[PDB]
Amino acid sequence: VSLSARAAMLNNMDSAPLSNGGDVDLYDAFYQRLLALPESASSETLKDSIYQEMNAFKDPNSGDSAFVSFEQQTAMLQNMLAKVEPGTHLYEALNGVLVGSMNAQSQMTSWMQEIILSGGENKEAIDW
Repeated sequence: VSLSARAAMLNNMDSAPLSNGGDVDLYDAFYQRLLALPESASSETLKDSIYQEMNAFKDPNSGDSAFVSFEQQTAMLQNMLAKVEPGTHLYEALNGVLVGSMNAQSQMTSWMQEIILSGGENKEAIDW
């Protein structure tokens, strides 16, 4: 019932996997979610369909939504407007959701404590 040595080793651990790589994929896919429907030139239905797709794409790279709240929103919207043709109602719907989404985000309560300081800058005596 005796025994002796043999080859018994294949150890390996040099692996370095990853899963990120789809910022392109978000924009182009989303941008195609715009272009699926704007031919109708609808005023309200277009902006609210935009709001839906903006809220529901749900970004692969992170998860929470296609955009963050402000920084990503403002770049995504500025980028969205840079890509579309000014002439279309689509351009106007992106502007309208940018404006409405920004007004919701704005937190003007905090700013009201500073807007109250204003009143004018007339050269009545300073004469700059």
